[PDB]
Amino acid sequence: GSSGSSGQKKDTSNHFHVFVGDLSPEITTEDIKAAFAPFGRISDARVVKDMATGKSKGYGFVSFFNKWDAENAIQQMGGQWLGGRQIRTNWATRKPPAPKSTYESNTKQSGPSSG
Repeated sequence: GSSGSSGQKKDTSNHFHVFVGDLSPEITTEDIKAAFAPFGRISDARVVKDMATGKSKGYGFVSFFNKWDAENAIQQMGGQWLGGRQIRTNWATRKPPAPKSTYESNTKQSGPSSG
């Protein structure tokens, strides 16, 4: 914090982030914004990349000023074709599943027999 305050500063406090996947390797941070562009003014938009090489991971993030703007997209944008391939839109922030596993296999057989 330098001497003095720049002004109206905010860090996506009351913003809604959106999840985007199935994005072609040729898609750039811009491309994404262009998709949700007409779906509401986008603030935070970027394309996840590998911190090891720096290559397009595949999924990206898109935050909107309002909740509707995003939601609307998550539905419409979801299942659409961006750039040159489909895309998976959903809520970036979700709750983890509960610990529970089960499995069953009804064999109902003694053994194979032929001639």
